[PDB]
Amino acid sequence: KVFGRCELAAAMKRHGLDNYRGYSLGNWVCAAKFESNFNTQATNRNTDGSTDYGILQINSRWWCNDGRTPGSRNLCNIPCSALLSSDITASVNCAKKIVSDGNGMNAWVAWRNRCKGTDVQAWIRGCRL
Ligand SMILES: [Cl-]
Ligand SMILES: [Cl-]
Ligand SMILES: [Cl-]
Ligand SMILES: [Cl-]
Ligand SMILES: [Cl-]
Ligand SMILES: [Cl-]
Ligand SMILES: [Cl-]
Ligand SMILES: [Cl-]
Ligand code: NA
Repeated sequence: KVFGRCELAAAMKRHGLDNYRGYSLGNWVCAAKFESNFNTQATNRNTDGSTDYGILQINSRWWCNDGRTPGSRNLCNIPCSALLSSDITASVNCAKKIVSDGNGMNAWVAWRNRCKGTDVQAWIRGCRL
């Protein structure tokens, strides 16, 4: 599924991501925008052989099992395929663990490079939330 901007903001809020670990909803929408263009089916292979999955491009290196990332962990205890669902629950639950891991949303390099310190409120502006 390709989410609308306000549609995704509303799902993220429903799943308790708005201000999770102090990160406003705008931050999560911004990160999803640049990670996946809001497309739940986004996959991208990394140079190291790991793969990023879903709206927030969660990496098989640590967070999900895809059976093809040697020496990797599955800290969210999910198949990476669960992260491609039109239902964002698994992505949201796993992102909660990732953002709690010590570096906050810096875990998402695109968030650091494209969202951090910007007017992230723009990403939820006009949305009925
Ligand atoms: Cl947009
Ligand atoms: Cl915001
Ligand atoms: Cl596993
Ligand atoms: Cl693996
Ligand atoms: Cl593991
Ligand atoms: Cl699995
Ligand atoms: Cl959903
Ligand atoms: Cl933080
Ligand atoms: Na893995």
